[PDB]
Amino acid sequence: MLGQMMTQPLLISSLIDHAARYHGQTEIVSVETDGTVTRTNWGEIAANARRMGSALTKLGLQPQDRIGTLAWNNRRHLEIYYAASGAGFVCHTINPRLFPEQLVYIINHAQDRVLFFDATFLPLVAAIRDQLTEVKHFVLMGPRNEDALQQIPGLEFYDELIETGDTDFEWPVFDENTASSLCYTHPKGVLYSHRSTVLHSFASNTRDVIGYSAMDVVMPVVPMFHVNAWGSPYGCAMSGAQMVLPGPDLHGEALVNLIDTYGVTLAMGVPTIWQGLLAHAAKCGTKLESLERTVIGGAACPPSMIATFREKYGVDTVHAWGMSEMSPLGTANIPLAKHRKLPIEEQHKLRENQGRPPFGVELKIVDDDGNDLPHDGVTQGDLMVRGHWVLDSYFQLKDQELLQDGWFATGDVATLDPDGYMTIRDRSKDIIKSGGEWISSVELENIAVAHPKLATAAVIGVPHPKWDERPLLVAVKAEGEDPSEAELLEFFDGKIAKWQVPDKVVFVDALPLNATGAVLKRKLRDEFKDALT
Amino acid sequence: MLGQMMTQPLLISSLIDHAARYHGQTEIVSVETDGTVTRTNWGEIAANARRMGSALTKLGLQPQDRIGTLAWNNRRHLEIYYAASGAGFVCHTINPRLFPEQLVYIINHAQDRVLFFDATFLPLVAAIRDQLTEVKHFVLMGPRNEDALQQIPGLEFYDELIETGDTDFEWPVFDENTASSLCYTSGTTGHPKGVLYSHRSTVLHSFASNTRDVIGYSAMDVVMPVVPMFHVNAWGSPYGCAMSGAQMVLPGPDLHGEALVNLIDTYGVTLAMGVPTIWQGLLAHAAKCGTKLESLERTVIGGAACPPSMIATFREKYGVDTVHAWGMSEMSPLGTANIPLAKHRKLPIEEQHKLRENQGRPPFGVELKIVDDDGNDLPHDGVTQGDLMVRGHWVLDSYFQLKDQELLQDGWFATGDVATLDPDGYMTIRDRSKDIIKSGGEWISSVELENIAVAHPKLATAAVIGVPHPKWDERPLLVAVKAEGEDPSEAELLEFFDGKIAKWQVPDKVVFVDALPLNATGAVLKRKLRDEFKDALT
Ligand SMILES: Nc1ncnc2c1ncn2[C@@H]1O[C@H](COP(=O)(O)O)[C@@H](O)[C@H]1O
Repeated sequence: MLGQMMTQPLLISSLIDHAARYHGQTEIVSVETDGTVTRTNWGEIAANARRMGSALTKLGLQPQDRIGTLAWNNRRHLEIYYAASGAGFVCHTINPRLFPEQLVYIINHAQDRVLFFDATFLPLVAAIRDQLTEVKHFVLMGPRNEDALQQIPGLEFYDELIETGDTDFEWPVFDENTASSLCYTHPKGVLYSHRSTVLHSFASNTRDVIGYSAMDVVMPVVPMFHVNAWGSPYGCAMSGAQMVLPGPDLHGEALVNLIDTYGVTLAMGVPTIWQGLLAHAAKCGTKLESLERTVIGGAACPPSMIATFREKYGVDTVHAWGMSEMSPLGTANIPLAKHRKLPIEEQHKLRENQGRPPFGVELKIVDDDGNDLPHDGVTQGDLMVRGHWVLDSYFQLKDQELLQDGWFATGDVATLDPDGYMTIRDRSKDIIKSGGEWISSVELENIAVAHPKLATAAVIGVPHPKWDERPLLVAVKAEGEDPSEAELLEFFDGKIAKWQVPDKVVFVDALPLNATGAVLKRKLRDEFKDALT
Repeated sequence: MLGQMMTQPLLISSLIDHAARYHGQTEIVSVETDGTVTRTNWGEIAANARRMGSALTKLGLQPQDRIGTLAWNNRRHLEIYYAASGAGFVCHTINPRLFPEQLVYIINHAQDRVLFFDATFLPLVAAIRDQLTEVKHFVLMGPRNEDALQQIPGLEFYDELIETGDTDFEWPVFDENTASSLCYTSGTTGHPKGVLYSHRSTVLHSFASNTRDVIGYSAMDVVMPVVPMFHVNAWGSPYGCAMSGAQMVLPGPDLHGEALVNLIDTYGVTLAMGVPTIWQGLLAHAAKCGTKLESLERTVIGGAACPPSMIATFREKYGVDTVHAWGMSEMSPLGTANIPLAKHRKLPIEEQHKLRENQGRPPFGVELKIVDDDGNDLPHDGVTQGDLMVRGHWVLDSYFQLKDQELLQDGWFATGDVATLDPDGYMTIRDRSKDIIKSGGEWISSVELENIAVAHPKLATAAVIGVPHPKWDERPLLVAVKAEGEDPSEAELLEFFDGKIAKWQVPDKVVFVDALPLNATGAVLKRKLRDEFKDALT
């Protein structure tokens, strides 16, 4: 027996419709590539999103055709977010800082039919254009420009295209599991749905995760070009938050000036960009008066950075962790009631880890055989996740058997405590599990390659009858040199604990490579099965 | 082309499973009928709920059979919420303040197969038991009691039945649109009707309730729902608090003001929720004893219009923020919540306060509009009033055992409330259309008049109703309860209206009573007051 409630699909277009209906005049600020500042609002963004969705539809594209972007955080990237998905196409955010052959691989693999790009990337797109055989439309996110058209015949222009859209366009309806958007980690594509997008927004919009309010002025410096700017374009629409979109000017002085000029209350960024922001802030003496809180994810937030925001500015720092495969958010560091009964300096220390998971995601750690390990906060194992916005399989790789008993392995080794707080410790593929302590193979490689007589080297875990696993140095002699095993091993002395030094050295002509370039440490392990027995 | 994400149903059992995994030791305080207090936590509630779901499945119940309850807010009621819905049955909370004859109708219409009930209602259940012929199991929410077994032969006992449950029971997996729970709502006209929620609608409502500008239950909070778990599932809080791992104080049978003040001060409540009448006795007792209610941060006040003077007392005297909220049994309940917008910060302080007085604005997932008598759209200009319509992910489509009818108008549900809507989406209740007063050819808000009167320091509370008059059809009558030490005159009460409302709308007469009649959910029984005073002006 079914309930008797109204049932509507969870569609991304409903998010932008709500913001225009109940927060239409709420301000959005957009830093453009030409140095102007657009002052728009949820209502104009919605009408342009509808118009561009009609315009895209009139090009004859098929449902769920991919629409690529190479774009900063600005109003036109935000209109594309909702135009593409709302009209039934797939919004494919591309990282414009990748190498040219990486972009050619990604754009051709996703089969983008349209490529929107900001003017910063004109020369990059013009350079790779010849290799983009499946793109039917290149669209500069600005007005007609005679120089640009010279660089890319026959470029089209956003500000003309959008005028082809009907003013009365209606969003189509479809299954909420319809593919909505795409993001690549050879890089692998994660294909989101409307359902997963909206549930992730819901979760991220709860008070104890991030939680956007109508009273906030939110500045996402995390890029809309990768993992959905942590869901902020969607969460801010559900709540009618004001937004400051920083465009291409991300150096400390510009970001500080945004915060003080528009009164940013909530800022979202990664550690390296914040280091620049805090540097300019210390110099000019600003109090960052409106700032209340900051979300820092994508790389481990440094404890001293948290302390600076707290002690200098009275700003709470939310360390958050995630990945393209989790839409991205998996965990966020927000305290529990009992923590207030601890000494204050221990309360501070509790904020350093990657955080606790919200409803809709589940975490666990497993041993090398895949069996559960205790969540005691000290035992380490391979981190596994599942939930409403965790992927099931990678794009165009459905036949590939990714999940392990319904769980996605993240690649990290981690600890989990009884409350679910997660600490990233290492990467599963990098660990050599020797008896008394685990060894990082990349740390030993970095020592080995610095030797004047080695072209390159690899370090692999190999079996040992007494220690389980021990490191073996697979070295390639540098041109014209004959170093001995003895001296190469002696080069580690004083650079690492002596019990971590590889047990033996083997020489080879070259290392087994991937078309990707990197080493296939798998055949190394097979070929040197009995090196230490 | 579909996405390639994990696709799981949204389940009520996922809420308790998340609380148990990641908030297992977070404490829940439970005031019991036996006169003691239980200190428990989400982990225990969850393990008990698992065992009870197993025990109920072992009885042979079929999927979506109705499980009935007649119970206070306490740990066993919370365990039942998750035990029944998690196991795939319909959790049917029943209001024990209804007449015995109404309970017979409701329980037989819903065909409950199990009736859980608290000890307070043992005589009630025993008096009507022979008319509950489809209930197969009567379960005292307690341990074996011989006296009770005498009153109800074949009575069973919650603390024995739970021991029949398997320790390793796994919740069934099923479509998220499966029916989950059932609440009956009456008034006018005729027999009460059933609202049949789903797991999907419940989880979606929970997400929305947990955003910052609605309620937003936090792991730091100590939540006390005075609203009953049989009144639209205590406004969702048992689901929203599980999602967030909030601490809870569950008040049991004692809901008078002195009991509530003591709960807040003893267990450090930070967020409390109930209808206006519940807060009158709380504020009254608190003023007498001198407490500062130090731990209290916020309240959620809804179910009837919150008096503007109640908001200002919480703000001025305790530094407590009142969130005025509106909703319905048919809306799971939440419709609107009053939290500011960014542009309100720059207004003068007194106009900021005034904007907190209306019923609030809607979160994502629900939509509001007003229509005229012919059913066509009216402007959302904040002045034009009309019939309020709603729709969304947690709005009813049709009533239980009544899916035949064309209830909706153009896909919208008619609330029965008369309201204005402003361009920012703030809703203001004018009246229930069954209560609105028509005098001399123009409508009068009884809600507006009575909450003007409530503000006078010499009245503890008041209500306004329409009564016949030979010239004007209806005229407003003020029914007033004098404050504890006070003796206001009739004339000084009607003068308090001067310049707050048009002169022709001021009540013509004041009658005093020692208490207002209240219905089974703490709101004023204005129909009884209209019958009792039908002649006050003739
Ligand atoms: N904040 C409020 N102000 C005025 N009336 C309210 C408010 N909240 C709920 N109501 C009334 O309560 C009705 C729902 O009643 P019930 O289903 O019994 O809880 C609504 O349709 C309104 O008439």
